[PDB]
Amino acid sequence: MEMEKEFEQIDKSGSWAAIYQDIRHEASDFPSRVAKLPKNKNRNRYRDVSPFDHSRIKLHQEDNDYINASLIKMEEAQRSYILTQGPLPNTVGHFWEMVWEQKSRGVVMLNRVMEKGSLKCAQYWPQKEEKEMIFEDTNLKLTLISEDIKSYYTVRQLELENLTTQETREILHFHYTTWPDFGVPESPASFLNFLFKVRESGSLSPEHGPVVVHCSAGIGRSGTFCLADTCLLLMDKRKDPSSVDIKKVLLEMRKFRMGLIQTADQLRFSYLAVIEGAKFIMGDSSVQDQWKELSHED
Ligand SMILES: O=C(O)C(=O)Nc1sc2c(c1C(=O)O)CCNC2
Repeated sequence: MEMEKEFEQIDKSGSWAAIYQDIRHEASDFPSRVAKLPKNKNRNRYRDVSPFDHSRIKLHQEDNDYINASLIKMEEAQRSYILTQGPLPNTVGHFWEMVWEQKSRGVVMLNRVMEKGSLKCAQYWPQKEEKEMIFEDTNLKLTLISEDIKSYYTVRQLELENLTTQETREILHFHYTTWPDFGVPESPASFLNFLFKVRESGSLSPEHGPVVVHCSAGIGRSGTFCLADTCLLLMDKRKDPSSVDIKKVLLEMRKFRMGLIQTADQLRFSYLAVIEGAKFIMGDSSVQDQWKELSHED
């Protein structure tokens, strides 16, 4: 495997920071004019994280269509993702409006609400079955139907109802609860077990709208998740691990949203996760059971 030789060269020479700096230097810069309009200042969580105009998601709303969210369209892989920031208290209605309008089936949350003593995301889903949430600004009702709590992640089944039309949809919420901000998962096994649970749910299927992926900013942990999933899909289509250039894929994804992957360690972890996941792609389905056991999910 050529990425496995690349990994060893970089690791033994301690070069991860230099490689990551090269990526930052080569990454695309496109206008983000809409994000910076004064009327949108309170729709952005971080001043330095903005969607590009060309790939931003537009709300179907005539007053103000802005949400801090980007469509990542991986044409070669035939998979799309919506990456967004953790919603703010005033944007939780916009968040669910986007989910509705884009026909998403799953939401992947890679952060906790409180991290490092600060609030990184609003509580945007209900905590109890009998206490539904109503978003008066966007006319949606959200109900918790069930939750399956594991040791390091939680899966929730939510019902989203459009109060204008009375039509309902089931949304799956996949919540990774042990991935630190600016950090990496505990092991490739834990990460891959979680990714494959998302895959197996059908949420990434082309018959649904794009999956919504977020962390606090929608770039660091979110980018790591999407990079690994896309690389494994590209390897699967070709059945050729040596045709996937992880750095080129990341640069392609950065055409659609700035800043994807925020540390050299997250880049290094992306390699490890793709190298380990390749074992399943190339025909050893038993590794998936090993990942579940090493993840201590139960
Ligand atoms: O949640 C992530 O993984 C992520 O990218 N977080 C990010 S990226 C980013 C910040 C944060 C943050 O959480 O403080 C602070 C502003 N600079 C960029």
